[PDB]
Amino acid sequence: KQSSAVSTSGNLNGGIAAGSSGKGRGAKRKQQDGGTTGTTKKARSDPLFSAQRLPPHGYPLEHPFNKDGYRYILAEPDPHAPDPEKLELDCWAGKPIPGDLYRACLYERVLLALHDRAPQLKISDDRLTVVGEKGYSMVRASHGVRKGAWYFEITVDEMPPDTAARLGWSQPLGNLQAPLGYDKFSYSWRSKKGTKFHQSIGKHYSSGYGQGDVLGFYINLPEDTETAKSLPDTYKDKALIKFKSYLYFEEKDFVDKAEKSLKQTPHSEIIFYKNGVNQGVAYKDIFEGVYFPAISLYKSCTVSINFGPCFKYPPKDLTYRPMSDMGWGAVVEHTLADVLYHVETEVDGRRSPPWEP
DNA sequence: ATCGGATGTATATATCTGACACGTGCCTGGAGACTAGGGAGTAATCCCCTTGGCGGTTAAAACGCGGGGGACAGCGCGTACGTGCGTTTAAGCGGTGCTAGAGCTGTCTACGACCAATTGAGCGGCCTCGGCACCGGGATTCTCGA
Repeated sequence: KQSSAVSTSGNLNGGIAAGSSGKGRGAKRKQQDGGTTGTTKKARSDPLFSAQRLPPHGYPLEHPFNKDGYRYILAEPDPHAPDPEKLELDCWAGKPIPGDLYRACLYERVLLALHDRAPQLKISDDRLTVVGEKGYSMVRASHGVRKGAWYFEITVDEMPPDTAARLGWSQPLGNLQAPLGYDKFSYSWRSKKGTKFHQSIGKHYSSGYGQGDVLGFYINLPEDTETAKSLPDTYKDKALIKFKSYLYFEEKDFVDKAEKSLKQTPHSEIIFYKNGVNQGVAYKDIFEGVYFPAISLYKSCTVSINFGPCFKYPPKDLTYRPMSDMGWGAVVEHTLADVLYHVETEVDGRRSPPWEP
């Protein structure tokens, strides 16, 4: 309400368009020894310190979850995107590409991302179950599908009568306080009777659900060709912030789409299984945009997502991919995204192979 | 009110050990058994202190009633005291060495223990009377407004 000037918080200011290329002037270059963060190349220890795990569900206490179309991710220093070699005779040959950052994820495996949960959403990493207290809420996994066919599961550990979880997929723009299907960008199942919920509309084109159901979830979206028919460029936003005691990265998320025309992604579908037994097709009409597996809680619902290598009734398809596979695929993809952005800003020129892949 | 840095503190680790849990052979206090006396326990009696009540009095308590006096809150300053860092200093380890004095045993003896015979120092009880307590009144001195 003042002017096109300094950011809304004096805690950290990013370089405005008039202060272009202003890197986040957060912590000073003068660091303390510390000792705990003095890991070297000879030691074998994961620098991403996961919090203490507790059998009772807990809350991430100092994480400002996504809002206003503003995505929030973990940050690590990464003082140099590694390009160190011998001192070449030409002192103007190589570029260090000092991004001084990375999207390192606080996860041993592809799990339910804590960055995209509601403040009323509790997790227990003993089974990575998710639970709530009042009404409905939504959580999502770490990964997100953009093409191909894949598959995961949800295991339900507690379903009292006043406890009805919902399980399915949701694109970004999905308000994580809504019950996973209240908008047109989410398609789920209600875990009282198998009922497909989308646009808050319930449809009985489905089988029946059981209290101890280990439910399999198969979903096939077309390649990014039929998804976009154009450039699927991924120019990323990256902003450095130093929240109360830790460094984090902000990126710009998508905006609420007013899409009211139906253009289904070609040959995309969703299939639901009960313990591998085909519960049937859920949604053939699938809108564009990346999707991610999501779970909605009612009052005190206990469910958990699960990947493929520890499966119970897996499909024997050679094309579908477990949660972990697409997870590390997207992780490596965002690594290359950081690489390319630091290249763009740091070294003149860019170049990519024969487009098709 | 927050964050960053400094610093101080709780933790895991490793090993060293010397207290310490453990077991012995040997000692004597504890148990076991037996005898006596007599402290203690019971009971009937007496006394007599206490606990109870009753009526009259007022000094005392209840209660009220200003109101000056200080409890208290605040406010300035400043001096004395925490602090961190200097400095130097005896404190502690430890180990040595001598023995003065605890600390033990073996007498033997004076010394109460104890009992018995004796009684007069002392104690309950009974007059008694004089400092003492009370009272009334006069004179003295503190105190609160000039």
